[PDB]
Order: sequence, then C-alpha cells, then structure tokens
Amino acid sequence: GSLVPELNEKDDDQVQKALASRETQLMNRNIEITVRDFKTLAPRRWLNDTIIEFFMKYIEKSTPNTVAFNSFFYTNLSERGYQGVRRWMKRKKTQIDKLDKIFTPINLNQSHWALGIIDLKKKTIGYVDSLSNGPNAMSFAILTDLQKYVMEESKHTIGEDFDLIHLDCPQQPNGYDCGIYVCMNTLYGSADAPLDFDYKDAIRMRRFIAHLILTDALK
Repeated sequence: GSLVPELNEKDDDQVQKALASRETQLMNRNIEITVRDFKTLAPRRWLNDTIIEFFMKYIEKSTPNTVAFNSFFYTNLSERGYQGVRRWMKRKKTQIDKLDKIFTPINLNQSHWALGIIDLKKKTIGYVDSLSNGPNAMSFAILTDLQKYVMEESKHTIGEDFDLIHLDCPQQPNGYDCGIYVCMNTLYGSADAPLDFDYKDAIRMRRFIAHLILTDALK
C-alpha cells in the first residue's frame, strides 16, 4: 500500500493557493500556522519547528498509546536534564508505562533534523538520521539522554536495559529535506512499518502535511 497519500486535484490546488497567498493565520488549534510557516513546506525549503510540532501532534492524535514531543523537548532535556522536562509527560494526559512509543524530533546545531524513537514494547531507543555519516558523539549523547529520560520519567522502573541503536533509514538526496524525512520516519515508525520509503514518497509528504494543515487535521 502506502502511508503518504496522493492528493486529489482540488486538495493539491488548495495548497498551491495557500503557498502563492500573501496572507497571519492558516491554522490555530495551540499551534498557529501562518503562510510564512506553511511556506517552509514549499519545495526545496527548510521545514520549521512549527510544522514539525504540527505533524508530531498529528501523529499523536492519529496513533494509539503514542507521544510525539515537539523539538523543544530534546533541547530542554539536553541543556537542563530531566528536571527541565519533568512535567512534559503529565501534560500529555498519560504515563510512560502506558505507552508503546515516544517520538522525539531533534534539531542538531539548529539545522540538521534527526529523530529519536523510544519503543517501550520493543525496549529500544533508536537514533534515525537521513543525513547520517554513522555513529558519532552527538548521536551517542541523544541516545544517552533519551534513556536517562525514560529512567527518570518511569521513577526507575524501566529503560536501564534498553537497546541503544542507530536505525538505518532512507538517506536524502539533498541537504534540505531533513525535516520531511523525520516526518517520514515518524509516520512509518508509528505504523510499525519498515523504513523503506523513497525520495518520491518524501516529496508527497510535503503536500500531505500542507493538506493536513489546511483541513484542520488536529480537530
């Protein structure tokens, strides 16, 4: 089958409109998306925090027993430890012991977008990068932090024995589609699907998110 649909002509045009539009509110559901933000979905552009946040919340609402944190989660966890993110789970109206997965979009050095996947059932923490040179210091750190997070959040009941892995995923053909690939990996991860997508699937993602935004998908 396929996880990212092809838009019908009316839906793809609505997107086109909004992209060529000069308009301060396409959406407000607590994520306000503007044409300015929307335009980062436009082709060849760097996807911004707001659009990731949107997609993440979409995934949450469209996936049982799943939490998909925004990109500021990892920044706070990294700079301030667990104490800097200790209420974030409670705010999700759930408990960590009651989840299948936890997604964490990661903005490395403000440009490079990557993905952390905590799979509580599989007992793994994966680092997924679409511009991967291989294991490195930052990926190691990400895995270590996410593990620490699990260990704390769970009041030290789970996480200490998790497999800390580097998950292969499809590699982007350019230096700007990181955001999209993160979204792609999140969607697939959420469906427990192998990360076997291609670049054509990825470009369709841009239109899809755009569609989702314009159709008030979070509602």
